[PDB]
Amino acid sequence: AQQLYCTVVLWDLSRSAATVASLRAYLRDHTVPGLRQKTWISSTGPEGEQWGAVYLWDSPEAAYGRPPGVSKVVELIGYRPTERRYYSVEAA
Amino acid sequence: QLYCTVVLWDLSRSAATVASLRAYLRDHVPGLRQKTWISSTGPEGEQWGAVYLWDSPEAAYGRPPGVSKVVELIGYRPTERRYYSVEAAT
Amino acid sequence: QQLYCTVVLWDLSRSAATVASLRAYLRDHAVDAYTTVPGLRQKTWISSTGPEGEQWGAVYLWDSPEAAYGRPPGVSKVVELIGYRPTERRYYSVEAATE
Repeated sequence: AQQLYCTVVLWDLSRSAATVASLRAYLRDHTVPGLRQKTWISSTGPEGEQWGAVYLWDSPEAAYGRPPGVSKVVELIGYRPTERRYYSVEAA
Repeated sequence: QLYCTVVLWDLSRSAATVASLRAYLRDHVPGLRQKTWISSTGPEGEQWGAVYLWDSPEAAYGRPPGVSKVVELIGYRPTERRYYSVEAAT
Repeated sequence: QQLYCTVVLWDLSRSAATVASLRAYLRDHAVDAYTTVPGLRQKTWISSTGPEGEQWGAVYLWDSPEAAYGRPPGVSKVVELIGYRPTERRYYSVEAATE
C-alpha cells in the first residue's frame, strides 16, 4: 500500500549469443496484481553487456515470487538470471 | 531515453545499520527525474543505497546529489556504483 | 529463579499488515517500557523478513509455569492490526541466561 519492495533481476550476456541490441529489438517488435512498476534496464561497458528488470511491489511476498515476463526473456537469452537482488524502498 | 544510476554502501564496516539510517531518515536538480533510497538486509549483508532516474547520460555520470549527508552518516563513500539505460518503463 | 519462555508468532503473509506497517504503528504508538503483569519479567516484540516469509511475534519471560500457558497478555491491538490470533505458539524453559 505505502511500503514498497524492489526486486532486481539481471543477466550477464557474456555466455549468450543475445546482446543488448537483439533484446532491444525483441522488445520493440514484441497490470500484474501487486506490481506498481516494471522497468527494463541494460548496461554496456568493458565489464560486458547486461540485461535486467526492476520490479516495484506493494507486498513483501510478491518480491520473492517468480518475476513476471522473465520466462520469455529466459528462452531468448538461454539461461536463468545470473543475479537477483531484493530491496526495500525507504524513500521515493 | 532515460538513465538509471544506483549508488550502494555495504554497511558491514560502519556503525550505521539499515535500522539506524531508517530512523535518521524518519527524523530528518537539472536532469533528475526521480530519487529513491533503498536498503537490503539478510544473510548476504546490510546495504543502503540511492537510485536515480536521469534524462541525460551526462547528469547521470555527474556526482550523485543528496549523497553528501549519507556519506557522513555511514563514514565512507559508496562501495558500489552501477549505471543503466532505461529500455522500457510502465 | 526458574523462568519460562513463551513465544507467540503471526505468519503475516495472509494479512494486509506487514513488518513495515506494524513497525510504523509501533513507532507512533509506543508500548509500555515496563512490565505490568504480575509474574511477567519481560516482554519483547520481534519480527523476521526474507524468503521464509514475514513474521511478527512476542516473547514472554515468566516466573511461573501456569502463566506461560495462558492467553498471552497485551496482544489485543496487534491482533486487531493483523486480523487474527497467533498462528504459532512455542513454550520453552530457560536453562541458563547471562546477566
